[PDB]
Amino acid sequence: GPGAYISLNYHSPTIGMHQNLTVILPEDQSFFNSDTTVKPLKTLMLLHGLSSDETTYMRYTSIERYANEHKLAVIMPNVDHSAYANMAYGHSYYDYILEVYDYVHQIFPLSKKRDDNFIAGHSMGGYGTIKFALTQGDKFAKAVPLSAVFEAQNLMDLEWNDFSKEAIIGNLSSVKGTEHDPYYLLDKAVAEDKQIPKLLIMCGKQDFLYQDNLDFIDYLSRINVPYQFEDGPGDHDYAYWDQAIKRAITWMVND
Amino acid sequence: GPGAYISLNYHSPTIGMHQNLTVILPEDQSFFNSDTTVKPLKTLMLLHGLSSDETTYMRYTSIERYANEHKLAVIMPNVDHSAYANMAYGHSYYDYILEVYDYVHQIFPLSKKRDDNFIAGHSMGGYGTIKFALTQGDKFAKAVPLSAVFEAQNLMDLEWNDFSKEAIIGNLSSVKGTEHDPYYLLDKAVAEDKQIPKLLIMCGKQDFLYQDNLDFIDYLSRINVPYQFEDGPGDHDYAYWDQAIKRAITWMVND
Ligand SMILES: *[C@H](O)CCCCCC
Ligand SMILES: *[C@H](O)CCCCCC
Repeated sequence: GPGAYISLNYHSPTIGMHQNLTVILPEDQSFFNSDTTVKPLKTLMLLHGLSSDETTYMRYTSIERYANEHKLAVIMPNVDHSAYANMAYGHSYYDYILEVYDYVHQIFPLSKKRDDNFIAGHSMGGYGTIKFALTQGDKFAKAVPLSAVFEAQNLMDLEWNDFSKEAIIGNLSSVKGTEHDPYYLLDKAVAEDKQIPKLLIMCGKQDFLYQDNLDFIDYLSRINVPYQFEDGPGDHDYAYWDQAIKRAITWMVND
Repeated sequence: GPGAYISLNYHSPTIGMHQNLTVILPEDQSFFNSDTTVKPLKTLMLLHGLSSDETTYMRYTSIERYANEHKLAVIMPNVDHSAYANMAYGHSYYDYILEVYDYVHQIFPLSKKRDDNFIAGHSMGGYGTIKFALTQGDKFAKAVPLSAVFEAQNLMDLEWNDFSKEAIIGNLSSVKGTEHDPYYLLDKAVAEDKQIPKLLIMCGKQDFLYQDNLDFIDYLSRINVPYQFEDGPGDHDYAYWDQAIKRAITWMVND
């Protein structure tokens, strides 16, 4: 039924500034009883897309209703225009996510088991999710990119309002074959026999990264990595991602 | 040293509604290392006065600055116009404070030791502080009423904007000898051999309640209860309580 909506602001030693962070914490009966041990909750790291921040998932979906139904803690950080990268000219936003994961597991009643921790996100956050799935596999059991960018050149060459490509990648004019390419990180993951989280890849059929998503899931089957692809009517809007994260949260908590 | 500013909104099972709550959580090095076990922080329960709520101590003082220098967590809840009582016609806001206490000790890295937990507050919060000090002495080692109300008839018969006495005490025609009388709770604490927390009572000398404060500390001395009383130039405003809460926070965490 109920839960806590928590808004944090702390000085980050990683990115060197105060930063906002919002956390959904569903209510457990352990939390109100002083004589019982706390039961740790499953936790979702939820990554916003470009132009969004730590507030927009709460504002534009009804995710806390979905999270309280399945008693899932949700962590929503803010990474600005970074594409979740340790930026060449800017903040160390790849490392910031591992700091956010470490902090809220130390301070909130969250379970540190691999089988209890998930990660998801949309657009840039979906591209962020597939980066951490392929590079931080022992931290997360399942990963759900929604309408992700899988060929990062489409995100880097995107002409978005005040978006700075050179701030992330520096003087490089291609991201193919580097730590920004999910195809390279996928190749390195199968090469080193690294744990890949359980993949649920969601994208609306009328999205523009739909064909971007079709290329990625086909590449996954050619290298024998299991996934689950759910399509259907949808565009690149919070109307899709509201319904998508509702089915996504139900998918991750039941196994 | 830096810290986290945390604002919670959860459905409270005690008062039967969603309620806002603010938390200062100073940063320890423990919080960012997952190979470290978390060292729990000292905790202060900070109670606002009449017409205020959970936001006003941050807005009108610099308490998070003072709390972070002394690594002290600060818990600031909202109790409306209740005078921290289980109201006859209203919410059970006495029990709510025990619920807030139980909730943040379970979900935040706070020390559950008696010598690490203090309680404080101004005006009506000073009335709440001395009510919980004399009836929950096992939960607090130090209690700091600032500019407080000790003669409960002065608060019940107060003509403040929209304040309702009968919502608190109902048809009662005097507070003496009841659970609303802090002098009565002091007698019952002495008689039942209940541990009285260490008291620091502060009131400015131009306050209306200065003579009210002298009557309680005079009575306190007459039944052989130790206290420390600090006075000086001060009035009934957040300018005095900003400077006083800095003095109180330094007093409570040392020795
Ligand atoms: C990503 O957050 C949304 C912008 C669309 C990117 C298409 C490459
Ligand atoms: C206390 O919260 C502020 C009002 C002054 C009360 C004096 C009886």
